[PDB]
Amino acid sequence: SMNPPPPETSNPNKPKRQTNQLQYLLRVVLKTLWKHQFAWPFQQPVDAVKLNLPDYYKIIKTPMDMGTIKKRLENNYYWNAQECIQDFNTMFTNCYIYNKPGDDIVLMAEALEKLFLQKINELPTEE
Ligand SMILES: CCOC(=O)CNC(=O)CN(Cc1ccc2nc(-c3cc(C)c(=O)n(C)c3)n(CC3CCOCC3)c2c1)C(=O)c1ccc(N=[N+]=N)cc1
Repeated sequence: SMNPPPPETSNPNKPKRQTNQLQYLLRVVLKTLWKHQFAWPFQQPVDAVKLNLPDYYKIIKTPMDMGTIKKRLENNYYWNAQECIQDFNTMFTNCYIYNKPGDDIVLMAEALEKLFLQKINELPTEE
């Protein structure tokens, strides 16, 4: 069950630019989900080797996790909020299409996604 290289988390030739939305995504959205009791399965890429999941990276074409998202926000990898929101959505979608609906991991994803969507509802104006 081989692990792919983790997604890129630094862009060596992108200018450093804050926005109200990117500040919000790091300091409100990521920080709130990261400290949640159910965060830990999402804080790093799925280690298919350690968890013995030979089919995980066969089924999941676009791997994503909050560890990667946190590093991307800290490294100012995202040009805008929408790329970051897409990464959260991909992470949740991966969980829902791979794991059985009645799994603990899916209830954990649903709790984090509820919190995510509530915070995105109050996303600052594009400015
Ligand atoms: C000899 C080989 O033995 C092993 O496999 C050892 N590997 C270990 O350490 C495994 N763990 C910890 C661990 C860390 C991160 C994970 N991330 C996931 C996970 C999977 C899948 C498909 C997925 O889609 N996403 C997004 C994440 N899982 C699976 C679980 C499946 C159940 O629900 C919660 C996620 C993780 C597992 C544990 O065993 C462990 C879990 C909870 C504990 N709490 N207590 N008390 C204590 C330990």
